[PDB]
Amino acid sequence: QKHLNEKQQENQDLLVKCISQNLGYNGDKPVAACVIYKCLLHWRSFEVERTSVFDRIIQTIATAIEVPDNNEVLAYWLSNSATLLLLLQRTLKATGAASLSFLNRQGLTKLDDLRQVEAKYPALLFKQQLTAFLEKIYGMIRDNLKKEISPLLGLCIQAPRTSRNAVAQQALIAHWQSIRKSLNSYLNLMKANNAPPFLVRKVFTQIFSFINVQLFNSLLLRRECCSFSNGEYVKAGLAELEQWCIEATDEYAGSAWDELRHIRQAVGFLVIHQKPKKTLDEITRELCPVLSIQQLYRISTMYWDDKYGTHSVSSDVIANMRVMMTEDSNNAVSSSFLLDDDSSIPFTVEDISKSM
Repeated sequence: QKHLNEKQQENQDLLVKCISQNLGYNGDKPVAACVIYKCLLHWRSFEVERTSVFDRIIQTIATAIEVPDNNEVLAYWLSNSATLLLLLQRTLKATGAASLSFLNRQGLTKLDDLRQVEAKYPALLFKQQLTAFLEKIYGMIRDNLKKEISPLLGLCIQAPRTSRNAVAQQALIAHWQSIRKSLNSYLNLMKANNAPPFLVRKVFTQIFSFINVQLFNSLLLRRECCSFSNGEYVKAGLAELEQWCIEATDEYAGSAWDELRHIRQAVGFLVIHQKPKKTLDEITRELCPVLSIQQLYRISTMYWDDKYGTHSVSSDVIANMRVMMTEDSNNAVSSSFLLDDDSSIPFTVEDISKSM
């Protein structure tokens, strides 16, 4: 008789209520992912041809993250989704086209050495749906951080206009420190939720990409930002962000510092002494090897200085830049001018599993 459909709904209703609560962590392992996995392994839910269990897990995570100020619940479900997908990745064998007081017997995060099960269609859809939610959650954490440091960069770029004394300049240096605090908040929130360092390395690398774009684009498009004094101010800012990368360490920072290679080199140009004495070859290969000719030309021709009264690169250097741009223009070769950030998903479930 169909008294199994009532016991199965009761069991699913139970799991939903457990994973709706904060189950926190045991050792450095997310508990909800381990509780979910074991129930599905116990019930053999990976081997059933039809079931609601997977849908209800997805609905629970979906209902949890889609609330206002979702940073804590997002960091939580990032760490859990990553661990659950890692287990699913090493468990579910592909089939078809692609070719609650039983948990008291042992520790929740201590799991019997993973054994492969030939997953049925509900289970293969779940891995795909859970993958999509990891990417969505990752995206929301990153984009939430972008939205928080966007207004601070907004004030960093307005520093020339804000300076219509040393106190006023130091008040604008504080904005770089405000960004460093926001970076550390999200770092500590993901460390508290034992987010796999690999995934955290991606977030900050993609965020420093965003910073590099916002600052470098303002040099190209804002005359007032293309000055010696603004070169000094930004160089001060880069020292704050470099310090954050050292404190965070390469384990959590990744190559976030190397994502600023454009703005670093551009600022390196703006502050260099005796620009008129420099050759085009020095500028393009010793100072700004990552910058395009079209970028250098804009910076070189828009450069001004009402502080030290220093001049730009020589007219002979600006002449050699203009010919190179018509050379490239004649070949219909699209050259880099404005930068764009990395808003892509920079990982696959295999990459996540390959590490840790």
